[PDB]
Amino acid sequence: SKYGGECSKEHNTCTYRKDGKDHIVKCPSADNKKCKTDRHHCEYDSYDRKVDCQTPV
Ligand SMILES: [Cl-]
Ligand SMILES: [Cl-]
Ligand SMILES: [Cl-]
Repeated sequence: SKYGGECSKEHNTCTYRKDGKDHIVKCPSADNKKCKTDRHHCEYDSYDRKVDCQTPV
């Protein structure tokens, strides 16, 4: 369902692993989902069709 990776603060992207490959998707521009901290964990949720670059911990 959920595919994990790390985000780029400079580019506001999430690079996630799926099917043995890395995929780079823009993070949201929303304040509490964008990449605020370089290399923060991020997730692509394939069920909900959404990205978050401020995943909880
Ligand atoms: Cl790859
Ligand atoms: Cl915007
Ligand atoms: Cl806020």
